[PDB]
Amino acid sequence: TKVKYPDGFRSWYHVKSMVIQPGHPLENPFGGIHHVYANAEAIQGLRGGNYPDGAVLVFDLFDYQEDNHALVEGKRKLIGVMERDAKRFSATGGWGYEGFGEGKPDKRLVTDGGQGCFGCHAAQKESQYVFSRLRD
Amino acid sequence: TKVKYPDGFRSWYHVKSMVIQPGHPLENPFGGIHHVYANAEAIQGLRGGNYPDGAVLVFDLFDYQEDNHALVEGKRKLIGVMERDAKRFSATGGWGYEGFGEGKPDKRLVTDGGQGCFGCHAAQKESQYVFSRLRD
Ligand code: HEC
Ligand code: HEC
Ligand SMILES: [Zn+2]
Repeated sequence: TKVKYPDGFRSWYHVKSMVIQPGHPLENPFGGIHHVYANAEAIQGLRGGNYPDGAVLVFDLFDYQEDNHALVEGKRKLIGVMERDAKRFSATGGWGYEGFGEGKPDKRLVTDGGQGCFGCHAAQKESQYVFSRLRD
Repeated sequence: TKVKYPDGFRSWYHVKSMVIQPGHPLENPFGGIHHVYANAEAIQGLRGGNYPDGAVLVFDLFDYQEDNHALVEGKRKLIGVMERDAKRFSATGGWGYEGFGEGKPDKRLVTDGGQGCFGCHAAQKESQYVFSRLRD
């Protein structure tokens, strides 16, 4: 019933990025520069196919530093992970939700079975609970 | 002696990202959110090896829109490309420098055989003319 740490996710396909700055409603706790990654199974779902069990999406969140009209990546704050298992994660729409503090496998963050994560993602039911869109 | 368009670069390894905001010395024409990509050959150099012939680094530059203090990726502005060939690009330290307007193969931006690009990158001679560092 646990989401696997997504070993090697830094080698995966870069889906998209966004910056959430102070003053944005999601400033706590999603503030910073985030990169979304997708393994091969997740790419099948993102392209408009279906998500196979074993699809993984990673939200990779960096702190940033203000450097002379540049925002520069600082320390990693955390990763968010969605792992596809239609049966095992059926309580949260077939995705298991987990967070890892500083992206460390030993700092698991989710305490409520991912119901809190799923509460927000449920708005995206029509895109299989995934916000991110594939871009060129 | 033209740099090849780096077909499939969006499937390559994501090295790092940075935001260049208005007022930055490099705003014209590098302003926006950029993502650095490396093919397998360029990863050998970024890890501390010699960059092999065929190494390619891509600077993928997106415009952004600030919306409620989120910076949201907009349209691709351009890609910058560095292609390693010690012999064919000897005049610019063994890297060929090109830009592609909107990331399109038909929109070549470099008009001076890459001397201006090389002029700034020459400061990084000790790291084989590459600014970006591998991060985990
Ligand atoms: C809104 C109130 C949210 C809560 C709570 C959670 N997430 Fe979420 N997530 C949200 C948005 C708006 C986005 C898109 C970001 C973008 O750049 O467009 C995301 C994205 C993810 C991703 C990437 C896949 C996707 O759906 O786009 C993952 C892997 C992810 N989120 C995981 C996650 C976890 C583990 C959370 C709770 C423990 C969680 N999210 C809460 C909005 C919201
Ligand atoms: C300084 C005055 C610059 C000029 C002119 C050019 N580039 Fe450059 N480039 C510069 C910096 C500071 C960086 C690093 C950005 C980061 O996020 O740290 C870069 C990066 C690139 C990359 C990525 C590889 C790397 O060296 O880090 C490429 C592929 C690249 N630049 C290409 C490029 C081309 C094609 C240019 C002119 C035609 C060019 N650059 C000019 C600084 C400067
Ligand atoms: Zn200033």
